[PDB]
Amino acid sequence: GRVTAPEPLSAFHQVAEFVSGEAVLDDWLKQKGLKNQALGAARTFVVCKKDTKQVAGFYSLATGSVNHTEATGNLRRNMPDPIPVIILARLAVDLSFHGKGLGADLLHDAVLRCYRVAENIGVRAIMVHALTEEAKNFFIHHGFKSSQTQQRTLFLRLP
Amino acid sequence: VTAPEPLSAFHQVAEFVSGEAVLDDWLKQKGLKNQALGAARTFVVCKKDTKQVAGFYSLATGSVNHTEATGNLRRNMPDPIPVIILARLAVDLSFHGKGLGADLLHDAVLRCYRVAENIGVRAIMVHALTEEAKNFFIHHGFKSSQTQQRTLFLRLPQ
Amino acid sequence: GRVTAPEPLSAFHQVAEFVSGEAVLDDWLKQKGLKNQALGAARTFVVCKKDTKQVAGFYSLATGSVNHTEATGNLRRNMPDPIPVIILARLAVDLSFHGKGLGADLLHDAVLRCYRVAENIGVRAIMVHALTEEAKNFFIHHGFKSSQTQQRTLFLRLP
Amino acid sequence: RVTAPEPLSAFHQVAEFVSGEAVLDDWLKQKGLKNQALGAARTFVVCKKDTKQVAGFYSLATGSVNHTEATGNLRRNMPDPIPVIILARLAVDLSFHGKGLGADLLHDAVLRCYRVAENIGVRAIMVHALTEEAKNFFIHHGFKSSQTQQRTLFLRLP
RNA sequence: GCGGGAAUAGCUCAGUUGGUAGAGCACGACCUUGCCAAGGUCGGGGUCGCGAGUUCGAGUCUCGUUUCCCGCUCCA
RNA sequence: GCGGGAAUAGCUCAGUUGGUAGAGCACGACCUUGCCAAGGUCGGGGUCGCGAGUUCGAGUCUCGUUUCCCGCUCCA
RNA sequence: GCGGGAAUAGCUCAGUUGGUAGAGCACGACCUUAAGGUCGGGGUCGCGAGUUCGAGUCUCGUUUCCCGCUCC
RNA sequence: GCGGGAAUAGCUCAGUUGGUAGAGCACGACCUUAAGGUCGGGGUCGCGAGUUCGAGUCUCGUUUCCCGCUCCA
Ligand SMILES: [Ca+2]
Ligand SMILES: [Ca+2]
Ligand SMILES: [Ca+2]
Ligand SMILES: [Ca+2]
Ligand SMILES: [Ca+2]
Ligand SMILES: [Ca+2]
Ligand SMILES: [Ca+2]
Ligand SMILES: [Ca+2]
Ligand SMILES: [Ca+2]
Ligand SMILES: [Ca+2]
Ligand SMILES: [Ca+2]
Ligand SMILES: [Ca+2]
Ligand SMILES: [Ca+2]
Ligand SMILES: [Ca+2]
Ligand SMILES: [Ca+2]
Ligand SMILES: [Ca+2]
Ligand SMILES: [Ca+2]
Ligand SMILES: [Ca+2]
Ligand SMILES: [Ca+2]
Ligand SMILES: [Ca+2]
Ligand SMILES: [Ca+2]
Ligand SMILES: [Ca+2]
Ligand SMILES: [Ca+2]
Ligand SMILES: [Ca+2]
Ligand SMILES: [Ca+2]
Ligand SMILES: [Ca+2]
Ligand SMILES: [Ca+2]
Ligand SMILES: [Ca+2]
Ligand SMILES: [Ca+2]
Ligand SMILES: [Ca+2]
Ligand SMILES: [Ca+2]
Ligand SMILES: [Ca+2]
Ligand SMILES: [Ca+2]
Ligand SMILES: [Ca+2]
Ligand SMILES: [Ca+2]
Ligand SMILES: [Ca+2]
Ligand SMILES: [Ca+2]
Ligand SMILES: [Ca+2]
Ligand SMILES: [Ca+2]
Ligand SMILES: [Ca+2]
Ligand SMILES: [Ca+2]
Repeated sequence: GRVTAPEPLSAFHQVAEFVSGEAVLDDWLKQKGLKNQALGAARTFVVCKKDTKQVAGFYSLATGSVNHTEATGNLRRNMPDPIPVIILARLAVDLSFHGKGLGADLLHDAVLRCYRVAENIGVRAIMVHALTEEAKNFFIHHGFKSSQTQQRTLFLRLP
Repeated sequence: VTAPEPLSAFHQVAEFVSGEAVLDDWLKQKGLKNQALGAARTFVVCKKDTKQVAGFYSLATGSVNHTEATGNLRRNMPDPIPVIILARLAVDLSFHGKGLGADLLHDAVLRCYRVAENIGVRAIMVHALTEEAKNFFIHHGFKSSQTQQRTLFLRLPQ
Repeated sequence: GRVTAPEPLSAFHQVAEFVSGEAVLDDWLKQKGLKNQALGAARTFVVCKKDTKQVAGFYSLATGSVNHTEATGNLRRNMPDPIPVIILARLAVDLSFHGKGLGADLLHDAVLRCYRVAENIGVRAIMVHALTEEAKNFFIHHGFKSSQTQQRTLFLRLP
Repeated sequence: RVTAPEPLSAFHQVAEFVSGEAVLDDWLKQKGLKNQALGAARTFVVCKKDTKQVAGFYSLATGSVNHTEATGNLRRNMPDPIPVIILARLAVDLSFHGKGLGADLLHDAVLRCYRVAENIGVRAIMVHALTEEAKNFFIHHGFKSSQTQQRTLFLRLP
């Protein structure tokens, strides 16, 4: 049983029953996702359970900057300071749907959206802070490369 | 002039002059290189039926801390605040007064609205290079920071 | 099973019952071992089943020389031509005793004997002709190093 | 009169050695000790009664000779090549000629070769005679010249 | 932009010297009793990134070009 | 003997323009629900062979010295 | 491994159809003008067995050395 | 989210014990040297409802904007 294609979070999605195992991700979804969509703090995208409005996973994007000091030499080569980036702020899949490949589908939609964004505005890389080791390996397998200074911070270059 | 289009190796930037040399040399030296590195997106309007650039603006993702941000900008916001930086905006002196600067800024602001549908963006932010530049941006809605007086913001009505 | 320490082949040792899996080696023992010991073509040393004359393993030594062309530059540095060597001509273990580590013990006795001999007469290295590739790996594992020309010819320099 | 044979070392004084054959003497002085270290030869010297001045020496090294240069006596029922010990060097300082020192050196060498042939296959001792005096000397002590190379002689070991 | 390093088999690499193409893993087949695991062998796959040059001879030396990596430079 | 190269963690190795040390394997602990083989993580681990010298500052440059390697030379 | 030869005086060798072991050299001595010659001594025929009236000699076995070929 | 403020003429604002809607700037004509002066025009008091004899004013609901704090490992 798969799920729908990603769609912007709205006031109609039921997020109350969402649990990812990571308290920060779940609490963020339930408390601030929609409010931020209104506030311009982030853009959230959800996939729902087949033919429901119950969210099975989500990712959130926001513009960002990384200082040269906290960036790897590869990233900062011939770049302004700070370096322009897009922050993959949140990426979480309900535990009930782990293994069905929802995280990989979400990350794929996110990367595509970041490409489309980069056509219009300067973006050196996508940046994520992995919350767990499972998360780090997830991102490393899908092309991301950990930092040298902060080893749980990963980047993916776009061009 | 032409309608806005991405910078490419084909645009004539060698004779571009805006009165701020930093902007002109930025165009000529880094516009395209940054286009390649993903440090900025530059858009130019040209002298009709030429590849001669008459004006441009550059966009880049960014963030501003709550301390350098106005309270309207940081209201109920994470830290830092996600923004799009109007990194560069210049018009050749040959085209001053025709209202081209406002057209450039407008195209840029629209592009940021379209972007804000896909990614979190609280405001457009610019570092005004002169007092004229600061006044221009204030005339088009921007509001100076309280801390840094040449940093101005323009909020995006979602 | 358990065997005595190595001793010269003689007319008292039962070599008719030797089987090692290698037909050349077994036929060599049975046909030429004792006569060559008499003729000085080789010196053979055997280990027997403690309290038997049944040969469980043997090695045969004989002087030799190798030309600069088949010698590695390490071997030939500042050396006459040919190079003086001692030839590990034969080394085989009876099938009843494989796995008991007897081949390595024999090789150890042989190397010791060559050291004692090099005390009296110039010897640059021990040289052996590996009969199998497994044998080559055995000798490489115990310190031997293949030549550049023939990889089944291996040397061991003496201290 | 001299000491009993002993291995060459950095302590033996060989600069004053003269045997009449310059090749042998220069070999002693230039290569004896280095070859002792390299495993190219094992050298043994007899000294001048409580000195480190060498009066004579012989050098041994393993070797093999092909059947073509072997006498039929040497190759009878033998592999090819034939394993031998090479008496590479044997020389007496002229100051001790006639005293029978060469025979004593050869005898010590032959004994050492017996003791070696106990441990490793050795068909014969082989020497390359440099002069006719030398060839006849080796022939007098039992050696037998080759059929092909007339300056190469063999001595079989019982 | 300046400097340095890299590019050799599907992957990871070795190749000091200017002198016949390499190893481990992967793949096809075979060997060990008929399958076969471990060990071994055979085979496919390389204009040694590409191109030009010196030499009797180039992975090796020379030059041009492509790409990647690492340090520094830098646009608030 | 002439020439070239090397020595950096228990092992195999990187280390840039002279600006205060790193990787893989190995080791101790943890994850794998626990334990266990594989995999992943965290962590500890160096007079950069030795000595001297230059320098504000040495893994880096100079010299000496110990050891090893590669090419050539060479004693039928 | 196959094949062939040798063993007799200190040395080199002879010893036909089986009948006490021969010649030169060498060695000791002598003759005279170191040489040549003469004189003198030494075997038991590698070993063992057998045939024979009788064996250096023939039969068989064996020891040692040598030569050609074979060969890992 | 907690707290505070704003909305009345084109603009800046007043209209406190609740009574046809007020001043300045600005706008049109005119006086004179385009500033000053004179004259003239413009609302329906953010919206809706309620109390009141009567609501710009009081009560409640609501719309938009603004300020301070809070905040997203
Ligand atoms: Ca659930
Ligand atoms: Ca112009
Ligand atoms: Ca058996
Ligand atoms: Ca002298
Ligand atoms: Ca470069
Ligand atoms: Ca590759
Ligand atoms: Ca390489
Ligand atoms: Ca080569
Ligand atoms: Ca078969
Ligand atoms: Ca192949
Ligand atoms: Ca090809
Ligand atoms: Ca090429
Ligand atoms: Ca390639
Ligand atoms: Ca190619
Ligand atoms: Ca040519
Ligand atoms: Ca080549
Ligand atoms: Ca190049
Ligand atoms: Ca080491
Ligand atoms: Ca190194
Ligand atoms: Ca340092
Ligand atoms: Ca020092
Ligand atoms: Ca450094
Ligand atoms: Ca040095
Ligand atoms: Ca015979
Ligand atoms: Ca006799
Ligand atoms: Ca005789
Ligand atoms: Ca005869
Ligand atoms: Ca006479
Ligand atoms: Ca007589
Ligand atoms: Ca007798
Ligand atoms: Ca008779
Ligand atoms: Ca409020
Ligand atoms: Ca109004
Ligand atoms: Ca107003
Ligand atoms: Ca007011
Ligand atoms: Ca009223
Ligand atoms: Ca006016
Ligand atoms: Ca007035
Ligand atoms: Ca109204
Ligand atoms: Ca009423
Ligand atoms: Ca109210």
